[PDB]
Amino acid sequence: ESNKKFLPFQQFGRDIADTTDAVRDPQTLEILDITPCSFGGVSVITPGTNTSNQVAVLYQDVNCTEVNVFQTRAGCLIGAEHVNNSYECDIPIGAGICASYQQSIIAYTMSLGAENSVAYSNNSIAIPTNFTISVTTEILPVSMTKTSVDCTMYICGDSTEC
Amino acid sequence: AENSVAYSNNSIAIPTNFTISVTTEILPVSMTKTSVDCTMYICGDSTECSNLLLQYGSFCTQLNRALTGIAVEQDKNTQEVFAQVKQIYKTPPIKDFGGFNFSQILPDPSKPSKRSFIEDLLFNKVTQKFNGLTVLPPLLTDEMIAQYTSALLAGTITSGWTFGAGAALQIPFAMQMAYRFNGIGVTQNVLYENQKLIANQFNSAIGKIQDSLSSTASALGKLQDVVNQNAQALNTLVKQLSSNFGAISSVLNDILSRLDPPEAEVQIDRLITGRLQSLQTYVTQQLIRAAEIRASANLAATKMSECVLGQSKRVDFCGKGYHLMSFPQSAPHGVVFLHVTYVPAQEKNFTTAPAICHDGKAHFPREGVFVSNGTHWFVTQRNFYEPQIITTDNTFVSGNCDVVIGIVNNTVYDPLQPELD
Amino acid sequence: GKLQDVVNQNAQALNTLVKQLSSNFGAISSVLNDILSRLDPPEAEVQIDRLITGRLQSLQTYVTQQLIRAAEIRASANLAATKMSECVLGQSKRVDFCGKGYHLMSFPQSAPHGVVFLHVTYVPAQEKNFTTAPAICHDGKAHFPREGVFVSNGTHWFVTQRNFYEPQIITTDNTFVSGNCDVVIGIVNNTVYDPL
Ligand SMILES: *[C@@H]1O[C@H](CO)[C@@H](O[C@@H]2O[C@H](CO)[C@@H](O)[C@H](O)[C@H]2NC(C)=O)[C@H](O)[C@H]1NC(C)=O
Ligand SMILES: *[C@@H]1O[C@H](CO)[C@@H](O[C@@H]2O[C@H](CO)[C@@H](O)[C@H](O)[C@H]2NC(C)=O)[C@H](O)[C@H]1NC(C)=O
Ligand SMILES: *[C@@H]1O[C@H](CO)[C@@H](O[C@@H]2O[C@H](CO)[C@@H](O)[C@H](O)[C@H]2NC(C)=O)[C@H](O)[C@H]1NC(C)=O
Ligand SMILES: *[C@@H]1O[C@H](CO)[C@@H](O)[C@H](O)[C@H]1NC(C)=O
Ligand SMILES: *[C@@H]1O[C@H](CO)[C@@H](O)[C@H](O)[C@H]1NC(C)=O
Ligand SMILES: *[C@@H]1O[C@H](CO)[C@@H](O)[C@H](O)[C@H]1NC(C)=O
Ligand SMILES: *[C@@H]1O[C@H](CO)[C@@H](O)[C@H](O)[C@H]1NC(C)=O
Ligand SMILES: *[C@@H]1O[C@H](CO)[C@@H](O)[C@H](O)[C@H]1NC(C)=O
Ligand SMILES: *[C@@H]1O[C@H](CO)[C@@H](O)[C@H](O)[C@H]1NC(C)=O
Repeated sequence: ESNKKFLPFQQFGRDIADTTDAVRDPQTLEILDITPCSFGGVSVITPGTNTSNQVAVLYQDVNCTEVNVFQTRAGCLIGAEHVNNSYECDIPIGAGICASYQQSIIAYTMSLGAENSVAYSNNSIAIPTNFTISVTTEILPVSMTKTSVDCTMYICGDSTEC
Repeated sequence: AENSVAYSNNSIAIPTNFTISVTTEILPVSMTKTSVDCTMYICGDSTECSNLLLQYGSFCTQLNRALTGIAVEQDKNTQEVFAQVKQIYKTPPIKDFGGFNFSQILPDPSKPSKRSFIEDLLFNKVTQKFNGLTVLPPLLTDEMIAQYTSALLAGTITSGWTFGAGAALQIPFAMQMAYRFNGIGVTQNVLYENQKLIANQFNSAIGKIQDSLSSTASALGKLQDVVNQNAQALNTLVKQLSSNFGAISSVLNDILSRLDPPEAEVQIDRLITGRLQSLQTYVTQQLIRAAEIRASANLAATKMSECVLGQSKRVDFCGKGYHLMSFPQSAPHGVVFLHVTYVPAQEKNFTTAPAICHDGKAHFPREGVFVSNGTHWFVTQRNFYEPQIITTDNTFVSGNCDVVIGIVNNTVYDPLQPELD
Repeated sequence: GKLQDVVNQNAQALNTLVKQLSSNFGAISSVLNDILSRLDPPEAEVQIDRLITGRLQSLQTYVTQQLIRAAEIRASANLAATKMSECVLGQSKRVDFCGKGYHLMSFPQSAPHGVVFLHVTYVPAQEKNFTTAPAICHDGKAHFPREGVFVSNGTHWFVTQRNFYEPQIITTDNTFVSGNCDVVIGIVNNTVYDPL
């Protein structure tokens, strides 16, 4: 049933790109609404075949009443149990939720790191007494492969009349 | 405005005061993550139209892989900028920083989504799945992005910037600014003898920030353009679903209902060819636009690791002036920096000389300028007027008084001689 | 992963290009040789042009991504050209530009279609709690440190550098006098040694 108020001289209704939202019943003269049954992508979360042959299917942005069940901001999970403790992210589900395999598949709001707060007073300082020299790597790409495709041969391919 | 510097040899201008300034800088970090399934535009839930689409190779597979590539990337743009601290520091519960306020930048003990008093304005001065359209949610919610910025703030205002080297080292904020005077060539004694004035000047600068943001028509225009281009490049894409492209009608369901298969395959193929070309064009433009923000999220990561996690000698990058420190503030789809700098003011001119001829030997300053008010010569640091009597302790002797041009004959006070007598 | 990924995309966008040669594009066959002879030229030219437009439009695509992906390499090939100059051929004070720590030096080493930097840094460790003071009032005059901190173990006051604990007795050659101990908030009384 359409709550939006209409006028009697004409029947169909639409907003953008020829998408008819409402329609007028011919016989009963009743105004209805049109919204399609929800679609959406499906994402499969796996911890790797070597570890185990288990998956946690996620349905992207569905109410989960029209498809361990769990409802997230990104969608709905099937196969992951919510856990109170927060771990570092392993598989990013989305909207601040991550999953991992460790009693099969868990789903937690990831923690941002080891929380700490050292003391601070207006007349105390901390000075290091020693040092550790460390070597860290860093990788940067510089070039690609220099392919060169001639346009004539690819399109035609040995055909004079082409 | 027209200027003409009163240039003349042996004449210099040295400032006698300073004015703390806080200037905001706004950078976009990421844009909206939209994923479009190529099959639902061209066909639109039609089995008899899908078969015609697979005749076009694997175009619909690239247009799904390309958009997914520039959607995972947006979760790396946010990671590079904010996620730069191993731990999550916290401010002490008793705030006594020697005069500096910081109550407009620190998290609010108030209504949830604990943003700063400034971040509330930034999240209010800027303010869908219908047909194949999607909007994936960002991995980092604004409730956790506001905690990276809090963690960075809760450590930069309390322990210097020893984060860029490893372990956090506590140090009172009253003696942080003394360090960063030495960076810009100003003796630390200027801070301590002017601490009360400096704290009030710094506090007033922050107070005018939210006034300069809320009252002004649009300071966040850099962040608004990104939204105004994504939402506009999508309307033009959606509105292209109502164009005939040379077919009998622009809606696919009304073609299959009044045409047999052998002659409907030619009317559909005009929509398929047109709509496919009407989707490759926008995907290409998103790839170019994503690279523009990618280069902007790499500059915002550099500013976080140089202006915020240290002091930068680079000119006119961490603010217009001599950089002191920066404070990062979150944004709907970006980040805002508050550069703190010194601008010299209230300058007075004097007469100089490159050397001082005493005892037949040239004298040069160690760190300072030989300056004379008209009768007596003094030595002052180049960024602040503080005259001192010329002494062998702040000058060094190297050369003879017959090579350099411009010497003035003057006596260099020796401190050992009168103590000896 | 950075170097290996670049190889895959080049070999993925090129394999996809090759597979585009076996698509009808709305024509009667995906093989051009079997359309030239099986059909008359008057009606072959309208079916061949379907393949020509399909293949040409499928060739303009991968050129664009190759053009776009090239800019992603030159952007990353200017960081290497900058890190090689500023960090290998010198010492950089830019924080976190060439490692996590205080930069000392780096060594460049080649890699297939890339470069690898071994950033040698200086990470402080084993900190120690201390009690400090901004200045010291001796004979009514303030004494700020020339370079270092006025640290105190609890009873005695020393001067040490800011990045390594190395305590030294406070003398007139370690501190410089300016003003009197009446404006500094937090000055601590102590005696300054005179080496003369
Ligand atoms: C400073 O740093 C090292 C830690 O890296 C301290 O421990 C020494 O480490 C080296 C190599 O492992 C050993 O050869 C020493 O025997 C260790 N010294 C110990 C355990 O006392 C080192 O003590 C620290 N201080 C000095 C002066 O080196
Ligand atoms: C600047 O140095 C000389 C020393 O006498 C003076 O020259 C004037 O400089 C100002 C700009 O600073 C110019 O606008 C004037 O045209 C200059 N000539 C004058 C006033 O006759 C001046 O006294 C010094 N400026 C100050 C504030 O002391
Ligand atoms: C700091 O802790 C103790 C307490 O002062 C120091 O022990 C004395 O330090 C002074 C000079 O540092 C010596 O002259 C004394 O002989 C020490 N003993 C007494 C009873 O005063 C200790 O040396 C200090 N630590 C450091 C590294 O200097
Ligand atoms: C249309 O036909 C049905 C069946 O009798 C009945 O509701 C009525 O005759 C008509 N409906 C109207 C006038 O609303
Ligand atoms: C799912 O449906 C229920 C009831 O209609 C509602 O409470 C909940 O907010 C919905 N979740 C969504 C729209 O994500
Ligand atoms: C998990 O957290 C909720 C509240 O945050 C609490 O009610 C519940 O008891 C907790 N369960 C476990 C196993 O910790
Ligand atoms: C320094 O003192 C504070 C006060 O509790 C403490 O938190 C900190 O651990 C101390 N540092 C060391 C190395 O013990
Ligand atoms: C800091 O700024 C706020 C805002 O006006 C003010 O209320 C407060 O008195 C100032 N000082 C402290 C210690 O909070
Ligand atoms: C530091 O704080 C204490 C009380 O919190 C105060 O008495 C003192 O004046 C401040 N300054 C110094 C150098 O102790």
